[PDB]
Amino acid sequence: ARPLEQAVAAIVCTFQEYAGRCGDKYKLCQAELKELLQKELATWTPTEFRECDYNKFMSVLDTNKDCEVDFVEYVRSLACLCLYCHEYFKDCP
Amino acid sequence: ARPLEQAVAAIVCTFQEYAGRCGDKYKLCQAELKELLQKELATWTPTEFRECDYNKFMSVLDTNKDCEVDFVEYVRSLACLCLYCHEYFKDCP
Repeated sequence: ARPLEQAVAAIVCTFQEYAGRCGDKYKLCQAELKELLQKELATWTPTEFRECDYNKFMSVLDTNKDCEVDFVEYVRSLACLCLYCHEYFKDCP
Repeated sequence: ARPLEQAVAAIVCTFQEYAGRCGDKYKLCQAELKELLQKELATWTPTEFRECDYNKFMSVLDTNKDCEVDFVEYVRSLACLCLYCHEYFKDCP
């Protein structure tokens, strides 16, 4: 019915797929977040200008693989990827 | 298409729909954010022990109707709604 309801339900579903693997079901570690972004958003690539920002963002996740990531931070990461890879934000400050 | 890519692209779609109405295409005011949430996620309701949190969240948007939020802030609001209305987080601290 409503597109946004299914979309948000889907981002929770993906979080559950990775966070539910083992341990604390409400958390991911940075390694898992990196894996999730690489596998679940595999076709998303940086726009002509946010290439640097993107490369860094993804690289940074590797510096502390065990670091905890909660749901809000996971969703924020998705948002950042939109700013880096979605054409709508190409001109966004 | 990958489920998460479709989901995130839809989240951007909705934002663009509301933010593109008039003014700064990269911003919404909290009044419009509340409008978006009540219309796009109309069937989403707080879980058993998050009614108070949810009520405060919704009341805060009214108190700050004219404040603006960018895309990241908008996505953050969606994350918060998951914490309040999605069963997966029912017992999340």
